[PDB]
Amino acid sequence: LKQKNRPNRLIVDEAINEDNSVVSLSQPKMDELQLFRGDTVLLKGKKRREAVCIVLSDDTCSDEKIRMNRVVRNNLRVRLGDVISIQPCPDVKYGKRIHVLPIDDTVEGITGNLFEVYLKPYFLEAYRPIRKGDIFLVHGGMRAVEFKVVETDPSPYCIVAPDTVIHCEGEPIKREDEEESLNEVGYDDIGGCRKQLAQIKEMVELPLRHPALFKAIGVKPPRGILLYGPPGTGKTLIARAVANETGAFFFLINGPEIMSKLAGESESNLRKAFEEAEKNAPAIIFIDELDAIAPKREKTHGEVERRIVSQLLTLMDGLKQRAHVIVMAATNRPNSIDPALRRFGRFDREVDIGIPDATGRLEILQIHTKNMKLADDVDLEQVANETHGHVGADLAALCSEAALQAIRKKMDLIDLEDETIDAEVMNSLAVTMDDFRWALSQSN
Amino acid sequence: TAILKQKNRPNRLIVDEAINEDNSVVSLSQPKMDELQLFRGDTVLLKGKKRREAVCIVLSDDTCSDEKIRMNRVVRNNLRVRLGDVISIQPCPDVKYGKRIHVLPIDDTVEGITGNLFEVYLKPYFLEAYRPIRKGDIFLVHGGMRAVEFKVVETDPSPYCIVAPDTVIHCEGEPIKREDEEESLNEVGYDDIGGCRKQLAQIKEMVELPLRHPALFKAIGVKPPRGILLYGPPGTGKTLIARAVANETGAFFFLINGPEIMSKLAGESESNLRKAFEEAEKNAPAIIFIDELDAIAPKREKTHGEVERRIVSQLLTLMDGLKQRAHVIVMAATNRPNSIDPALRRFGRFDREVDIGIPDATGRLEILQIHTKNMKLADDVDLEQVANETHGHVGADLAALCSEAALQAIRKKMDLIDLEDETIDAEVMNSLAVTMDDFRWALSQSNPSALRETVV
Ligand SMILES: Nc1ncnc2c1ncn2[C@@H]1O[C@H](COP(=O)(O)OP(=O)(O)OP(O)(O)=S)[C@@H](O)[C@H]1O
Ligand SMILES: Nc1ncnc2c1ncn2[C@@H]1O[C@H](COP(=O)(O)OP(=O)(O)OP(O)(O)=S)[C@@H](O)[C@H]1O
Ligand SMILES: [Mg+2]
Ligand SMILES: [Mg+2]
Repeated sequence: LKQKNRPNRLIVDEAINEDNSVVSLSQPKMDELQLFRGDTVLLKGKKRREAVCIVLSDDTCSDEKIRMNRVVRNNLRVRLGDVISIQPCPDVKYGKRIHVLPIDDTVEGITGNLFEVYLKPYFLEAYRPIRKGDIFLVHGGMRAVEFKVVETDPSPYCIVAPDTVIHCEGEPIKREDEEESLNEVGYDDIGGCRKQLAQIKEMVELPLRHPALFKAIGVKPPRGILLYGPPGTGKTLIARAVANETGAFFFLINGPEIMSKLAGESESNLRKAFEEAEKNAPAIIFIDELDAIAPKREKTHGEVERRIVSQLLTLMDGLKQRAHVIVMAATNRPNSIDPALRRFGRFDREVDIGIPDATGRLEILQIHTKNMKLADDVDLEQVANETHGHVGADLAALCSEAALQAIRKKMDLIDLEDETIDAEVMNSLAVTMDDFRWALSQSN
Repeated sequence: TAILKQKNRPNRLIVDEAINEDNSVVSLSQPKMDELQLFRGDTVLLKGKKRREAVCIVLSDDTCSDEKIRMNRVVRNNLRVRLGDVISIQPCPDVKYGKRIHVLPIDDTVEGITGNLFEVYLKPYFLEAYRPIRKGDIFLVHGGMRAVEFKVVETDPSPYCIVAPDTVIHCEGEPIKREDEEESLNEVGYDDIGGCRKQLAQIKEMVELPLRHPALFKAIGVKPPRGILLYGPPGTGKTLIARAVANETGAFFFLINGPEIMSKLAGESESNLRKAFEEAEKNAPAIIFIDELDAIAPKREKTHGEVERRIVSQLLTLMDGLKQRAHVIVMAATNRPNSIDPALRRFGRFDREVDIGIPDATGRLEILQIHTKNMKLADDVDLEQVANETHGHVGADLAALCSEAALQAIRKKMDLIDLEDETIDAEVMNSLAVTMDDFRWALSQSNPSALRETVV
């Protein structure tokens, strides 16, 4: 399952100084996709991100490419070189009302009126298409303020007409809250697991997306997929990626969380989870750390704990064949799970999330340093070759330790008591190959 | 002995085709109608598989053989029978004019523009026709340039009536899901169990026969055993048999799931058990099936909980509480028979056993035919050769093998399928078939290959 060439799949190309509402295509491409000048289009990027734009022709734009500015790439969670999908969006209505909020670090200090100084001049007679979850930057006077679209009516996208009511009242959105959102886990955040991600897409995503395919040939797909492997191999990471990437409804069940609940409450929450997924099908239930709620019925010295395992088995069996629900699970102790849960029609398929090789280790090292300030002498392939037996969690800690050693090297220019860290200390900070070699030497 | 085989009776006929025939009409030969005292236009009751019924009008037919009954696809579909199957026919004189009927469309036949369902479809279909209909009937109607499938949801009188001019036809409500009816159509019957001919006979003689004909046992002066335990290794079709019995039996059927009872609160587990036996008693003749008995009734030694011992005591009291006039038979299943409390296996409790074991080559072929009947097979697929290469496999292993062959066939087309597409390419869909190569691949992928060693 690799990405297929389709006429509406295009490579993200730059458009410096371009308006936030505009994407550019070549004329022959627009002709092919039956797209006309001014048409409203729907763009799809990574981690289920969407953007609504106006399409314009461009003779400097290659057929296979789409030009878009930084703000739009940021909304689609894509980089230059990435592939997006484009489709016509004819059903977009004039907005009745929209609610936007400023990002807190762009509104620090003197303000004036956000609507009058920023939003009114930005939207004025422009008829901008916008989507809930859009981030956009506006210049007003001598200042820049970043806004988030929090709600639209109609939802989740509309055109901001002259009659659209623009709301900007409320407590500003925290930069840190949106940073966590921007850097939510995607499939690109999982390294050294290419074959496993393919197994998961074919056993989980494919039957939920295309149940016609399986009915056609006359096969019922397996409904229980167990990910197994040693600690820190990225089982929970994969759960998070699936959560953020899937077209289906996703309900996470945390083993320890259910087991922390009162007697009766543990079983109740389990029932509530399966009910919610059924109602919202197609759906994925992920039961993380399955061994916590479902150990061998021998290794249980409590009535409630045996009761909980019975509850899960009944819920698995209770998933009638028309429910369009797939249950995923993860464990670092697969031999410790009750054998009854691994029977036909339950968790009958398995995915080994194991120890990565040298190439996989390099993938993980690239992922965890992508937002890290690296010096030019840093050779990550050489780091990859020196970390045999390491899993993804060991490699994350190694990168962290190199970084902390880099900070430790400047504690003779840093005073803890200071209100502010010295600017040159801040701007010069980089992790060296020496910091990595030190981290490699410090060890498990 | 598998001696309970289907007997030749005058009203038992072989299902034969009637292309272009009306949904309300069945055809018999004249001598057959004479024999059964059936006249032209008489209303008849047809009985098929899985307790399915159909009410039709009978007409004579000189092209129809004496031993056969002609019926169209819609009627066969309602009786859950194929060409070649046997059905029973009987006069149905007590059928009254309906006061009201409620029908609902199937959702994939009503996608898009509609008009008026009653006016365009149902009124012209029923108009002056005096059609007999039964609750649970599925029928197709042509109206304008379109076809819409309907389900009879309720009749008054229930469960069948004649749709007269004065019968009120209701078609309001949310359309019935095709998937939901597909689940119903393919509910488990005895034909869905392969490699268990002798065991199905044991079950019919120990369960069905005493519930159906308690006079037979009273006459000879014998009390039939009331506790039947099915045992055998994982995936041999014990739960499958429970489902088949549930759908085939003339008795009331109450399922008790072991794990389900054990998932309940203290006190609630025992309460549900009492409720199950009470419900079956009230609705006798009845079958109680306790699936996975070992879950609720392990050896009173292997219990480190007061409630779990309490639950076993509860079951024993309920078994003993079944007085000899209750006309209730308790079936159970387990893959751990040695792990059940010995007290439950005493006289007058679970004192009879049925070994649901490992099938032989011929049994395996039966299972392979059942699980591929709704599967698109290429012509090179030799299921007998598959049967001969799956020694040590049980029914569950054969189901997984068939699934894996099909999934491999889909996997072979992932270079023509994009995950992100809204629709799968039509020619990819229409050409999809499972090959003998897909099966050979599946046979090589294995706890098949690792399983042929085991049972020699
Ligand atoms: N394949 C991977 N690619 C990139 N980072 C990884 C990978 N595996 C682990 N990591 C990093 O290590 C962290 C911890 O990994 P988790 O996914 O929580 O481990 P896990 O496999 O769920 O371990 P258990 O069994 O819960 S102790 C992740 O948040 C990642 O930052
Ligand atoms: N004798 C059989 N004939 C046809 N299909 C079978 C047979 N046995 C098993 N199967 C298939 O395998 C599936 C699982 O069988 P079950 O009846 O659930 O197994 P079981 O004997 O109840 O296993 P345990 O003991 O609960 S683990 C069924 O739904 C069928 O699809
Ligand atoms: Mg984890
Ligand atoms: Mg079973």
